[PDB]
Amino acid sequence: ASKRALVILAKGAEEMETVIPVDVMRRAGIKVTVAGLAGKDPVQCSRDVVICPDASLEDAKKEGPYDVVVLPGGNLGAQNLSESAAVKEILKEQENRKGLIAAICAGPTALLAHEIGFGSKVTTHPLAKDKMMNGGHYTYSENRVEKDGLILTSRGPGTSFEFALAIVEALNGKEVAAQVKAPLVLK
Amino acid sequence: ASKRALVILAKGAEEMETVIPVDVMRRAGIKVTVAGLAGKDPVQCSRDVVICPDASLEDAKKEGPYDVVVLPGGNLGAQNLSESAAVKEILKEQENRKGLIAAICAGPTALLAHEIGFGSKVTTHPLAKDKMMNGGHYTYSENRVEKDGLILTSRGPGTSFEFALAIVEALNGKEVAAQVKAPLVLK
Repeated sequence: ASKRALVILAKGAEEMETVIPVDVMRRAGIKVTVAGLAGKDPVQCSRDVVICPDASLEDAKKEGPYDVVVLPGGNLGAQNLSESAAVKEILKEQENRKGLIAAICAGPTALLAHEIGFGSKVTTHPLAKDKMMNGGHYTYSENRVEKDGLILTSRGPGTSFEFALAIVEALNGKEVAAQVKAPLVLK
Repeated sequence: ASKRALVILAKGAEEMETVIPVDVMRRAGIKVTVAGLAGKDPVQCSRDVVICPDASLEDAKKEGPYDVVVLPGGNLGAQNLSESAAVKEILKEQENRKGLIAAICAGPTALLAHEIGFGSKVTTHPLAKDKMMNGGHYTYSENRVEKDGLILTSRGPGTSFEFALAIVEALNGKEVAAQVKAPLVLK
């Protein structure tokens, strides 16, 4: 059976950090569901790109569980994820089931908001470090991609391919990640 | 006055090659218009991401001229661009006005279809080389980004940031490109 991924899309999300992981994961044969936080209507991203979700988070949540829950970045998008009771429940359930949780850029601050993965080594966009480290609940890293067990984090738009391929390697293996990587023409 | 960019979005376009340039150009202060080839309705991209265009190409075309016309890749998207009479007219007009034309991945093959920029040094995705070189109307390059005057080309999803920043440099200068690049956390 194919692995499944849930990508939570909120208003203000960084569109590059949303599309690169969705695209790369689908190239890897992963069944991806783009779920809208506010509902089934189109979502206006940080740089005004408008994306139509596959379904609402309300409906997508009932189709779980997922092998990975992905949280894109974007300051306003991350704030919306941080204030959502629905997201809190989804992340706590995933953590409890020992499922992978991946967040990029400002996205990791939503983990702090919902008290997820305390004690893990994590990275974020440089400008989101102070927010993420408030209280010293995580140990900071400057690696482009950081993986401490089931908590996988990354730094920004420019680390999106590395972030996506790390998710692919975690779910489908190193060989598949290498096969998907070659045709992308990465450095 | 701010520079303006027209991004032509057709069914089957590579979503990463569409969103990265749109996002990066907007970060650079460029006024970007995402125009749908088939109309104003949502567009289903190559890996099923659905993007809602800012307007139809029919309407956006009446709001010219643009400082750059951008053609995303994706085999099916490029084919749709190649068969469009509207695209042919837009590209010929831009070439005549000595305006920049940028194409990535399979996107450059649309230039061949509409007999645009013959004699230029170009690059494409490795798998699109034979199609692009049919007839020997261009000279091939393996550079990640190739710029021969007003014809700017690139190779694939993994060269999208470099491609976008090359467009920014051409329109707004090296300083602005460097300022926009830093926060992206590129390797």
